[PDB]
Amino acid sequence: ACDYTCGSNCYSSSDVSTAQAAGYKLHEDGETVGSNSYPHKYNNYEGFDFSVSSPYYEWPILSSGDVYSGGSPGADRVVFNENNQLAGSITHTGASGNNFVECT
Ligand SMILES: Nc1nc2c(ncn2[C@@H]2O[C@H](CO)[C@@H](O)[C@H]2OP(=O)(O)O)c(=O)[nH]1
Ligand SMILES: [Ca+2]
Repeated sequence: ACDYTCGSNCYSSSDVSTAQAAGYKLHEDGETVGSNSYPHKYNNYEGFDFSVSSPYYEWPILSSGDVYSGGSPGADRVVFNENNQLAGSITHTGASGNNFVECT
């Protein structure tokens, strides 16, 4: 079973932690990869009720299992704060426009 179901995609905590660990390293180092400059600040326009505190940063989590290193970011993202705490997994899949919804 999936710990997080992003529409069609299936993720386990292991996928979540591994992807977060890559986004936080880049964040701490002040570097970014890809056209959308990842990772970047997640303003939370949606107004999700995260249990960890801001600021939040979003980073692509991939269905392939590979860690994001450029190219298409897909539709899924892991949101984590300054302390390297996971806020949750979200996705563009099932949401209008460029909005997000949390993963099942
Ligand atoms: N929907 C949404 N987009 C955000 C948020 N914070 C930053 N963004 C960025 O704002 C722009 C319009 O949604 C996009 O560039 C999006 O980045 P991503 O597309 O990389 O998620 C947020 O909280 N919600
Ligand atoms: Ca997996």
